[PDB]
Amino acid sequence: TEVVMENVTAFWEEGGTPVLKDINFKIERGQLLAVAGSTGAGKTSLLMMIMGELEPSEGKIKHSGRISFCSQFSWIMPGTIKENIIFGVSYDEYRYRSVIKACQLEEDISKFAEKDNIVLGEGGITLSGGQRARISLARAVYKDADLYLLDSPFGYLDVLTEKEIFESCVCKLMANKTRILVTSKMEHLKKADKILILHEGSSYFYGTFSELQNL
Ligand SMILES: Nc1ccn([C@@H]2O[C@H](COP(=O)(O)OP(=O)(O)OP(=O)(O)O)[C@@H](O)[C@H]2O)c(=O)n1
Ligand SMILES: [Mg+2]
Repeated sequence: TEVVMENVTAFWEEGGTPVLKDINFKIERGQLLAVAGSTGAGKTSLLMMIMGELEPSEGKIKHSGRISFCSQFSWIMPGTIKENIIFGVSYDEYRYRSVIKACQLEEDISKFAEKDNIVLGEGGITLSGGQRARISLARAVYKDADLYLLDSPFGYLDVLTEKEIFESCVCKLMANKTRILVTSKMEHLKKADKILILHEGSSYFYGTFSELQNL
């Protein structure tokens, strides 16, 4: 067992309404959990509990090891595209290349005269929303970790590009890794080992896509 929540209830504000209520799930090592639900349902808050920024008022939580987190809000720091993706981690050519390929960034990078040394975040290039999202995803995936927390990482991408990168990056490149993906897309829920649908803090559904189909 790699990540467990058992009867978890939590509050952002003392005496407030709970942001998560009686949440239950289990992820085995190397599995994929999809976390879905409407705005404000508590999906990012769930990831924050795993990262220790939100403590449970009821229930138990299990997780161990290093975390790599991809925010739903893409970001860039001043530096090259290579520096933004490696972001202080040791460099390896093969690992870097495999990530940028899985994230479709090789096409973008190949069009620049400076290639991977193009400078971002310093007033030169203005990246599109989808470029910034794929760079942010690549940064999180390049980091070596035991658990990957990918919070709606496909912002600004069209549905086919999102499908392709879900398959090449989250399913293929990351096949051996424990992953929690916040996402609402049907194919992602179908390919996940488990699905957790949140609604106003509560567990709307927890199980497999197959079990939901059977209902
Ligand atoms: N520091 C915080 C973070 C969140 N919240 C509240 O906790 C609820 C859930 O927030 P969040 O987990 O961020 O919702 P998401 O499910 O991630 O919504 P979205 O899809 O829009 O990202 C919201 O009512 C939000 O106002 C809060 O009070 N204080
Ligand atoms: Mg969120």
